[PDB]
Amino acid sequence: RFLKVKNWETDVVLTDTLHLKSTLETGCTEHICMGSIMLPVRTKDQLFPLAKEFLDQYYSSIKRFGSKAHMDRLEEVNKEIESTSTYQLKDTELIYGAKHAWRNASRCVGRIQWSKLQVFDARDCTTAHGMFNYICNHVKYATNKGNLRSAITIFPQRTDGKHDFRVWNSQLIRYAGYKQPDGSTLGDPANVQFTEICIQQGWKAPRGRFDVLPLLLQANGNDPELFQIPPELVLEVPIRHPKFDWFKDLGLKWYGLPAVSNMLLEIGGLEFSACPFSGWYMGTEIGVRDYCDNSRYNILEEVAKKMDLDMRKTSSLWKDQALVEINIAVLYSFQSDKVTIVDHHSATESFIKHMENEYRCRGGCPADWVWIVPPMSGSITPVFHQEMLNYRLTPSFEYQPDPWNTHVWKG
Amino acid sequence: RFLKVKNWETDVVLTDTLHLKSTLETGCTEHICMGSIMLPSDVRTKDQLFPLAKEFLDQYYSSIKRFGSKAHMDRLEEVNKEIESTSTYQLKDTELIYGAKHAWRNASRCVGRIQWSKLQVFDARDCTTAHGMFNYICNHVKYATNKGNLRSAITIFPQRTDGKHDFRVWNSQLIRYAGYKQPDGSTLGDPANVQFTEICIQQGWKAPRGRFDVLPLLLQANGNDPELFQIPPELVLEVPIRHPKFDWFKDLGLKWYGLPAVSNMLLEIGGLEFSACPFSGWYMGTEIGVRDYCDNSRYNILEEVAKKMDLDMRKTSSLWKDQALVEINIAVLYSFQSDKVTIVDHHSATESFIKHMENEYRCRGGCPADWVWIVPPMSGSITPVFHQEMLNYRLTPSFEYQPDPWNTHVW
Ligand code: HEM
Ligand code: HEM
Ligand SMILES: Cc1cc(N)nc2cc(-c3ccc(OCc4ccccn4)c(CN)c3)ccc12
Ligand SMILES: Cc1cc(N)nc2cc(-c3ccc(OCc4ccccn4)c(CN)c3)ccc12
Ligand SMILES: C[C@H](O)[C@H](O)[C@H]1CNc2nc(N)[nH]c(=O)c2N1
Ligand SMILES: C[C@H](O)[C@H](O)[C@H]1CNc2nc(N)[nH]c(=O)c2N1
Ligand SMILES: [Zn+2]
Repeated sequence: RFLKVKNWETDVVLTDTLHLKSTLETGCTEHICMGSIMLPVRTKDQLFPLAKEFLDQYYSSIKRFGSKAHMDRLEEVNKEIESTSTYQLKDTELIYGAKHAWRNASRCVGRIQWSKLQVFDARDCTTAHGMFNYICNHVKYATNKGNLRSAITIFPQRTDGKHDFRVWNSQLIRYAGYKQPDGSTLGDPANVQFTEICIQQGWKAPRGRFDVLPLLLQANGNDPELFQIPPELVLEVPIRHPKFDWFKDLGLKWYGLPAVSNMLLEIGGLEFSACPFSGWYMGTEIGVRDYCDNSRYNILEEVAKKMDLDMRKTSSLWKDQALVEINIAVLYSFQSDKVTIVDHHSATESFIKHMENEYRCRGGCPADWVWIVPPMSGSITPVFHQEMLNYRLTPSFEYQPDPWNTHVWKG
Repeated sequence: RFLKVKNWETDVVLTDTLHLKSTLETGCTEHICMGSIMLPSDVRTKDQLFPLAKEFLDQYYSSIKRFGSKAHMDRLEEVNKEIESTSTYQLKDTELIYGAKHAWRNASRCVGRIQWSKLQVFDARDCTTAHGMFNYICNHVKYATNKGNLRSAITIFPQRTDGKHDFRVWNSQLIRYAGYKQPDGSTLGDPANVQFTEICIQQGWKAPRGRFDVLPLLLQANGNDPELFQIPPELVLEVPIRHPKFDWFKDLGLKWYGLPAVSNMLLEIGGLEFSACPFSGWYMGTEIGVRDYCDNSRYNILEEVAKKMDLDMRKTSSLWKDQALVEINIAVLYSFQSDKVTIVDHHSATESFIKHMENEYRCRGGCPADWVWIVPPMSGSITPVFHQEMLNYRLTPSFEYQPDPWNTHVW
């Protein structure tokens, strides 16, 4: 059963067979589309089919499907599951799985890069201090003095769900947020709740507008522990504008390394609850969302004010005009400091080339239009005009609840 | 099964029950989301028609608070007898107006629906000829235009009978600009209308072969060959496009028309199919300034505008496209406002839609909404609709797509 997607700007039509390999559910039905909904322990009963499916995919990809090595590995995993109730991936399988979870991430526009992921095996880690060390090395490797390198660090898998490894931070590097008694917020409003937890755990907050949060790390189900990333490892970029000299005086900076640390990596039915991964920024993530969301730093006002635009009526498009300038400044600053960044024109064009290649070589590329189209200038990027099919493939990155809502405190 | 939608900027959560009354299908399944597919998809037989009529009359009589009343049961019986007899049935004027207003109310891709109950419905079911169609359409255009104070309207021509006697407006909009492919290979005028512009010429029309030539109407009554008519120019309100800061802007020679009037859709009420039902409102500025002017497959003016602005067009990371895009859309709103022609900017329209959504959830239990179409094609995330989860589902009465008549017409 073939399915076609059309690019309405170029009339290129692509045919998707890969969706037939899709198992998990989308949230949609024949009668409702949940395409804009943000968020729509395993027993050995269901674990071996998940392992077998993954291992068939793995051995197919290495052109050894049905081989003796393939059949012996299936045997070995089968015996390990009934004996021990779980199983361990080989290093080769772990690397394959992590790369393919990125390849399958339908909301990620950066997937042309999926095969160049640096995978750090942290499954021998046992303590929060051990986690801190692995994360420091990840941050140093990925940052590479501004020449950013994609990487993932994979901590031990879930066992009984009572011994999880978790990074309580949503990203490895993020700025604190403080609610003031007068109702205003200092710093990043998105991080107020997590900041409060850190402070309660003993963090001494400097209470500034761009304070790097401490790492809050949980090993083996124990209470989490606070660690401060060495500041020499945290690369930051002061934001200035190439024509507007007053822009630097707004006091803005951002960190160079985007490293998401709250998602769950699923490979062959195994669940890796701590698996921070990092690449590099698309400019709009900072310039549109981080700076200009009303619920974030929300700087459209001051920027438009210092630009002296007509702010009395929205039909002057003063918001749109300040938005472009802020995003110019983000890109200019990162390029000037030689820190890797990509603009949304380049990134969406690369994605279209990636997508067509995946249709040719793989039979499809699952893609979430709602997330792939950039949050400014949508229709002047090529993905806007591109029809896309969204479906769930494994290996995958999944959401998981924030640990402070489920953790059982040891005290 | 009583679904919730969250606004992530305001944490406002609405509960949707209206979707459980959904009739038709979305194109999605639990295995695949087709939310970004443009078109996800002979007469009604005697059996299919009556349930459709019953469902519609049930909701009509509920709306006037006469569900289960004398008049309700009598109308149910009356239509029931007429279908058994004539194999179709005729709507009363009151039901026709209700059906048209609720087709708009149910149009999940329309951001302008806060206005849905203030629709002027012109009953043209007594029409028999293309000359008569032309007359009704001129009256529509003049009424809707209202010397620049635009008024929403629909004109409804006779309903499909056996599919051989169809009324159709061959134009996609009542007012659109011609498109000609040039000798050197480029395109003069509107490329989206090149095929239609040539059906008009290859049928009788003689073209000024300019850049903004108003197309003639191609009107089909009762299944006959369509006929060409020129709309009186005094009835076509146009706006010369200038910029409030850039005096060279007028030298680009751009204009657009004031009246957006879609004429190629099919209106479904109680199973009856109205294949000719042109409807009109007023423009959101981005429809002209982002899509009509800046799509690469349309007038595609971004290069020339940025050149006159002397922006650095050598790299995409200068965001020269984004900067020009904003200025172009500033000029469109400025020109319409200057000439006192109704227009709405994308900030005002999306704020109105959020208010409408709240109204519909409160008074009706929900509002079907297609995020992919509701979010404007520029500055997406600084409009409130970007952060609003939406549920998309199909309610009837409805506007539907239908094939272009030249691919169908028994010529
Ligand atoms: C290399 C450059 C990369 C770029 C430019 C990039 C870009 C993006 C962007 C812009 C988003 C949308 C997020 C948002 O708007 O908040 C996203 C989502 C995502 N990225 Fe990438 N990314 C990159 C690398 C990676 C890597 C290395 C991984 C994992 C190994 C990854 C996994 C994901 C996932 C799983 C999502 C979706 C999260 C969800 O489902 O909600 N990305 N990416
Ligand atoms: C009064 C001001 C109105 C505004 C500002 C408005 C705005 C819009 C916009 C921006 C779109 C997206 C279409 C595109 O991007 O090409 C749209 C779609 C649509 N509008 Fe409205 N509209 C208005 C009135 C109306 C009226 C009066 C009707 C019918 C009586 C209507 C029915 C529709 C339909 C049926 C669609 C698309 C449905 C589809 O493609 O499936 N609109 N509208
Ligand atoms: C490796 C990499 C590079 C790069 N440039 N960007 C990346 C963005 C993400 C990513 C994913 C999901 C997100 O969603 C938050 C949410 C979801 C649901 C509900 C509420 N909030 C966010 C927002 N922080 C970011 C992940 C990795 C990235
Ligand atoms: C009343 C009113 C006012 C207003 N301001 N804008 C309106 C826009 C539309 C409307 C809907 C669907 C469309 O379809 C795109 C398409 C789909 C599939 C294939 C090709 N193209 C188009 C463009 N043709 C326009 C309808 C009514 C409007
Ligand atoms: C409600 C809506 O789904 C939500 O705001 C989404 C829209 N698209 C997005 N797209 C990206 N890339 N990132 C986001 O956070 C969101 N948020
Ligand atoms: C491929 C994609 O579905 C297509 O480009 C859609 C996307 N969103 C849109 N949104 C609106 N309002 N109008 C459109 O024509 C489109 N086109
Ligand atoms: Zn869907």
